[PDB]
Amino acid sequence: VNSFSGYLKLTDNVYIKNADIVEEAKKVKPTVVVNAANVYLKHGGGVAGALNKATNNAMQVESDDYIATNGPLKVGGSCVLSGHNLAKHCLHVVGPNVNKGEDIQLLKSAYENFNQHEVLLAPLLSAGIFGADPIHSLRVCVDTVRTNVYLAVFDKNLYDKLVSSFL
Ligand SMILES: O=C(NC[C@@]1(O)CCN(C(=O)c2cnc3[nH]ccc3c2)C1)c1cccc(C2CC2)n1
Repeated sequence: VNSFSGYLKLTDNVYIKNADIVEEAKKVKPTVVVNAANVYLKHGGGVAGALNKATNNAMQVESDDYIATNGPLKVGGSCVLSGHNLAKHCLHVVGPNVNKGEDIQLLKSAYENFNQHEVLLAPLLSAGIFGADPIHSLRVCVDTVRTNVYLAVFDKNLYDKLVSSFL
């Protein structure tokens, strides 16, 4: 039993809710919140910009030190950093950005990072400003993640479409 509330159950291990991931994280304080990161950990907009803003830019400060030490992530890769005031940990995961020409096949590799964590609060990878089809992202999620994932979808219209079209 966990503290996530109001989710629709899609499969044995995948759950979905129309919610602002920032507000959901502040309420649940999950062990792991997933950020829709880029390889530079520049949290400018989308989910990343919102999460970072909620940390009063502490996420960005920590991220800049991480990059200075380690260099950029790989597309499809991830790193674990602090969750600040939102979660114990933040798993920064880089899905391919279609608006940069990146291989959508890397979306499965990106979701594989979730399997290293027993329970996660997450957005749909590569959705939103990353330019991929969110219906496809949900499909890859369900077919790749085996751990317990609670998906927050900000847009109510998109949420209803994801549920109604789910196979
Ligand atoms: O946001 C979208 N896409 C990006 C993602 O892939 C990564 C973050 N995603 C979220 O839904 C999300 C969740 N909580 C959040 N709190 C603050 C921000 C924020 C975002 C999915 C999105 C929104 C509306 C329509 C479309 C359609 C055209 C493709 N996309």
